[PDB]
Amino acid sequence: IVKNGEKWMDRYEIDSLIGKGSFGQVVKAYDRVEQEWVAIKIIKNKKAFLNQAQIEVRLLELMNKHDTEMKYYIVHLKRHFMFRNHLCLVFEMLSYNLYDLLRNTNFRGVSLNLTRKFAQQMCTALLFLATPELSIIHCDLKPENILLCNPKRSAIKIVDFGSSCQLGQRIYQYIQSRFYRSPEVLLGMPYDLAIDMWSLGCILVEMHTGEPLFSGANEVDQMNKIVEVLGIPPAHILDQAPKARKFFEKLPDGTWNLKKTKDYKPPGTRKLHNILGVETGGPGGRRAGESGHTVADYLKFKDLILRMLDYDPKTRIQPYYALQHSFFKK
Ligand SMILES: c1cc(-c2ccc3occc3c2)cc(N2CCNCC2)n1
Ligand SMILES: [Cl-]
Ligand SMILES: [Cl-]
Repeated sequence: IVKNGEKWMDRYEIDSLIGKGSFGQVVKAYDRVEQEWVAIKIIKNKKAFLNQAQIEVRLLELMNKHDTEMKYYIVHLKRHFMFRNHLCLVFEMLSYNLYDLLRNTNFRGVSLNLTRKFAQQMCTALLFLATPELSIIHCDLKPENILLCNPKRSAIKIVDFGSSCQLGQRIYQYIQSRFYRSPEVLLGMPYDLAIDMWSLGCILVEMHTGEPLFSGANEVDQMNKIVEVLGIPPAHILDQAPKARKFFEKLPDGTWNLKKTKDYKPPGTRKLHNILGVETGGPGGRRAGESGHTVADYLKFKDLILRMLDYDPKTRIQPYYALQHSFFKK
């Protein structure tokens, strides 16, 4: 749509394409007023993309009018305007995403110490979105949506509030990227902020092993891969779940098992203990003898992840309590 050297509103000089999406495109631009580079998210001129981006602008503006040390893990929206019938969101410039970070390790993962630093910023971000007056569900947490502030540094910010909604402003049943999709969403149940904590648990394991924890090819495969690690979801959850029978079957004695198709490891036998290599020098034993990667370090990480991957969104660890976990104690 947009040429390099193009000048908008005697303010912005467009340089280059940063990214393309369902929603439109993101470009690098020079702001002559502030005298800084910015990222401009240009929404497509179609009602559907416009209406959803208006919700994104509303939630970012809501976050901005809250001044607390907790808010500075979210990309800053500087302002927005309409141009040639496109909603345009101006953000601060950030660096490359955590998926690019994994790609750069040849998908062998970053250290437990860098994983910790990412976890602690992300838990702080989730604590900020849980502030009662905000109550924002991100709904699309994944490595691609977490950007470094600076290519030299390990500071991060969350981007893409394109799917985000406040608690009790739910639009879509089908949300989150499949690998990072919570059991409650797979099961068609009303969702709350706990779905972001599920995504986070998936993301932290992937950041350390280099590979997605649950890489389903579709929803049925997704649930099967979760069940391989965590077992059959509790009956009290399956009993209240509209889509339980997409994946499971109830029995005379009030018990649930998998529906099987044509030929997974038996439920709960692919142990997070072995995926992390807690007692076998980390993922593929590639951390054998490295400092900050002792069995004790690994066990604390395992405990925190299993609390983030509670099937029950009610008892799943919440951001404040995740920040108090031993994994973050020096
Ligand atoms: C909002 C803002 C940004 C964003 C902000 C600042 C940035 O500095 C460099 C790249 C970049 C992207 C990216 C997106 N994205 C939405 C579409 N999925 C991909 C990410 N949304
Ligand atoms: Cl990925
Ligand atoms: Cl989504």
